[PDB]
Amino acid sequence: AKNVVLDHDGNLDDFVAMVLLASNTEKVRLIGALCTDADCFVENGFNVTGKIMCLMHNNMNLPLFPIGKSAATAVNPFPKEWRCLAKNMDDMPILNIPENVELWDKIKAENEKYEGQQLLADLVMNSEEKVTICVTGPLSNVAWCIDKYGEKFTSKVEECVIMGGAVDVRGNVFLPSTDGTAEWNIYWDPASAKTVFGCPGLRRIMFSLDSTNTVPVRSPYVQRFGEQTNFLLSILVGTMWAMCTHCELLRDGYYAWDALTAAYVVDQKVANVDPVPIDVVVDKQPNEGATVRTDAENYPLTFVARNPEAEFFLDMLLRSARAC
Amino acid sequence: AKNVVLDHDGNLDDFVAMVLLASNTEKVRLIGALCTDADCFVENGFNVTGKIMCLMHNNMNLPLFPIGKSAATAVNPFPKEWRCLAKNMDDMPILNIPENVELWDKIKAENEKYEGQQLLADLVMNSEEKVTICVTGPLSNVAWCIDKYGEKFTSKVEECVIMGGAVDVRGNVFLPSTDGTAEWNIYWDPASAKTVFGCPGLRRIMFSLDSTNTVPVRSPYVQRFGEQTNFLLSILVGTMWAMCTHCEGDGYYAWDALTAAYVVDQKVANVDPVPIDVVVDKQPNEGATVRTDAENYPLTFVARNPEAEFFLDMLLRSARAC
Ligand SMILES: OC[C@@H]1[C@@H](O)[C@@H](O)CN1Cc1cccc2cccnc12
Ligand SMILES: OC[C@@H]1[C@@H](O)[C@@H](O)CN1Cc1cccc2cccnc12
Ligand SMILES: [Ca+2]
Ligand SMILES: [Ca+2]
Repeated sequence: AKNVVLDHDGNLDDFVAMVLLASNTEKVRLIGALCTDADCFVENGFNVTGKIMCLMHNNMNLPLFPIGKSAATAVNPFPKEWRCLAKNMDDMPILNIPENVELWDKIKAENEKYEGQQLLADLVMNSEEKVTICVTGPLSNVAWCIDKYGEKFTSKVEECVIMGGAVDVRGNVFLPSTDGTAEWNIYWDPASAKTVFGCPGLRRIMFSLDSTNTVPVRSPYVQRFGEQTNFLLSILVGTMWAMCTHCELLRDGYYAWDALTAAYVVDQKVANVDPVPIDVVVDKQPNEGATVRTDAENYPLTFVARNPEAEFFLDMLLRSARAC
Repeated sequence: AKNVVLDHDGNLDDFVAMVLLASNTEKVRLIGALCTDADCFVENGFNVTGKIMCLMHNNMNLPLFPIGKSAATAVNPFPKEWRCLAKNMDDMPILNIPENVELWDKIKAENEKYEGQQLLADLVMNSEEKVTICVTGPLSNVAWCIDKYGEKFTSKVEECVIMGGAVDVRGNVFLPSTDGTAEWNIYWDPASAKTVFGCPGLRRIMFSLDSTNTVPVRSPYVQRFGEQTNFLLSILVGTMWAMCTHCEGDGYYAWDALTAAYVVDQKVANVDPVPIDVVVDKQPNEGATVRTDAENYPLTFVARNPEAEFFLDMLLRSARAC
């Protein structure tokens, strides 16, 4: 098993990613998580992270790990409607079994003292073997680590597997002021994204909308978790996905963005990758936050996922959700 | 037990209402349900109704009953975001257990065949004993039955217990063209509501915002269903309420659940007689329930001072039925 840190922002697929990574102990040793106040309210995202970890700890061989709240602040905040989803999860019966919440109450004081960005730096740099960072929220925390420590940090990173951006497809940031070319995670903090994508000593795997568009969250698949209600993780993952399926009345859509990214960490058969030099628009233009190809000399490459193995991924998630 | 039909529009509390009615078999015999394309997409609301009924049949021996979709159309439709909540429920693991889905698939065609409004008329008029209609969506279906059958329908109704309106508090319909005094269920179809509230020979109990304001859905209580995860209905009820705790006129309350609780046990609230008219003209208070001065106007019993602790305990206990 390789050391993994999950750097997330507490939306529903962030938690599905957490389950995928935590549950696959043969492949992934989850040595820590951090939550960013982006696509969630950080207090809720933090609490749900702990509640999931404690459910799993009490029911399978998952060692406890540190969880930190990131101090990162938004350049462009998410819609408030979307940020509420961690609050809903915090209140779910499946996450509020007394034995699990008793454990969380007991270990919370240790965890709420961590500063998330410093926690990320420390876990990566003090690991004996290299650490893979699965980034499923904005790139603020990795950039912070880069700015503070440079090569002392990046030399200890196995690779960054990042959910973010949109290269040869439309983005998903549709606002009166935007032209729709940007993806949300990058748009939340373009400058941090620019630091990460332009970093010369960092290996990056990028799950942009180019690949994630191929795995929308759809009812017939989600209903399969109903076949598995004896498993706590299937009640958990199925419940989260059920809140993400396409309501027939609506005409933006939900995909397995972060879950696919985590699935790749578990097994790289999930997608092939193409080397692309990725720069980021940081200026306050309609295309702020866009990830664009650059032909600048000596620009570092990023390995952009393509043609993901959707069935393989969907089967992986369903099986992982039977870990307990 | 007394005969009850649930006339609902498929939002989360509509389904909590259904669980309360269905689980309290000592008090309530649920003889049918209707779903209206108001605060849901009716196909989703229909499926969730069936899926809940089938789970409860397999786990607590709840007798199966007809479920019909109403052809009623909106005067003023609900916001689309709010209507999507039944879609989420339709895909919930708890509602998609093979034995329960297999039963639903087996009986779905029979239920698809009903026209919901006619079904409500028939269930009521063909029953040996009188029937209590618990209305948790708009009043379109009760009005349709009144319009078509009149006294032949109303004489078979024990009482209507209705979630709707706002009497001495503001409403919850906040739009550029409104003054905020109307409540959504009435606003969706004011003319139908007027028909119901003005109908003679029909006993009406009214859960307006005056009473329902006392029961906002809040995290501490919701989390208590976590204590009862051995019970399918506690996973079900807890999950639905957990989807409501963030809400922020957008605030979520146990509106329909309190209404159904009263059907189970009238100690949930005392009532006061009020003659209720409904504004139907296209004015800022369109859909408002107001006191009318009309001579010999029929009374409606408006709920007052609900017993919140009693309700909360009832729901936690009902969610242990299976
Ligand atoms: O842009 C995709 C990122 C992913 O990391 C995932 O957590 C959701 N997130 C932002 C996002 C984009 C588009 C639609 C959304 C709807 C609800 C919540 N987040 C959304
Ligand atoms: O006006 C209250 C009625 C109840 O029957 C309940 O099912 C919801 N419904 C409409 C409604 C009103 C106010 C806020 C809401 C938020 C989400 C969904 N419905 C709402
Ligand atoms: Ca995310
Ligand atoms: Ca309703």
